Amino acid sequence: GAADKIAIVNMGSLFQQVAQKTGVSNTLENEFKGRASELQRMAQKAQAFEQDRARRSNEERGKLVTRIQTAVKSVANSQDIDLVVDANAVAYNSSDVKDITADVLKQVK
Amino acid sequence: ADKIAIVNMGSLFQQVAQKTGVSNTLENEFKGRASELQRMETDLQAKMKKLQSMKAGSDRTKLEKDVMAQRQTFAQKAQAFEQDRARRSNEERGKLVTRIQTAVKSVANSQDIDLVVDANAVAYNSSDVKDITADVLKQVK
Amino acid sequence: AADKIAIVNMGSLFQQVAQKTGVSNTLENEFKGRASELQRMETDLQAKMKKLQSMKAGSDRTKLEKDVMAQRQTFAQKAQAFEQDRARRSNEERGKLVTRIQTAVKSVANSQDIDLVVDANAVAYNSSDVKDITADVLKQVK
Repeated sequence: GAADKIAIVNMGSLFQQVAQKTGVSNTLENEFKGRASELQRMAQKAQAFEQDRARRSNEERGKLVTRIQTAVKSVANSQDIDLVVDANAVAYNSSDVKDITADVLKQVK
Repeated sequence: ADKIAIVNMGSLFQQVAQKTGVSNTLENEFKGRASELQRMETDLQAKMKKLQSMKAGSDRTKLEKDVMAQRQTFAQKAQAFEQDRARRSNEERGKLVTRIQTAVKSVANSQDIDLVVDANAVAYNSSDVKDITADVLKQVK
Repeated sequence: AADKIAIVNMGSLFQQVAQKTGVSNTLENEFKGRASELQRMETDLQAKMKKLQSMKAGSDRTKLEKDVMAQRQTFAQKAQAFEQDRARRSNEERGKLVTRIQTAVKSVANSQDIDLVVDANAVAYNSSDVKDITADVLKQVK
């Protein structure tokens, strides 16, 4: 079968851990505070910057997600896994359905 | 090969909320501040009705000061409330999502299911993939 | 005995079947009128709340206070009813698209002996021999 061996991965948990360890949200604070700082002082320009933090946080969102997907794929191919279901979509899994979360995290680049 | 089922975890969260009394626990617990608030709101209603029929005077100018004092009493009260019910709502939610999970596991070991996927994540399931929702509600404790 | 699994990208089908159907221009259209009235109602309302802060107290001030209190309650009841009209109409057209797409998902599945179609959303990885049926499903949507 094309889907013989299945696995689950905890995307939300990898997102969180990889964010913490890269600092992205610190970085995104630093990116912006000066422009908040010099505004809580000071306004259609609080909407030109509200739509900058969106576009950027999202952008940082995506880069982390694509780095984690790469990782899922390397671990799934390296262990001959055919499908990696997202954990948040799974209410139960047997041992025949391994959780690869920690293996995946270890490969994130 | 892996045997697979689905569970509707939205159509089940409300069924187990009723079944377990939690839905009504939360009800009983909040009805006091919810009566405090209704009372407070029609008191207002009727004061503002009064203000639509009062002449330029200082009686009216005053009922205006008191009704703009009541309007902030009913707003520190209405989101001390909305926040405390969303936050007990979360706890009651989190606590019984695990009742449900526990029931899902028992049902999956009963029926030899290796993977139970959430319904909202599936677009189609054949008759080889069982919807175990009703079986799960039966097992919830 | 192994169940045959495929994946379908619902968010893509939805946003493609939504375009082709014009539901979104149809909802903007259905509501831009009332949106505009409510906007104009708001800024004319602002103009009054401005001139009230401006006046010396007496006959005209209370007349203005009573005009505003009454417009505020008409506005609030109208914004409310526009929200529940938007929410519900969006809700319905959402459903209509869902149903039409699911019927397509069902026929392609039956036609290819598929047992479980997972939404791509929920899949972090799949081998290339587990089929993405988004395109076949799109072609069959009526």
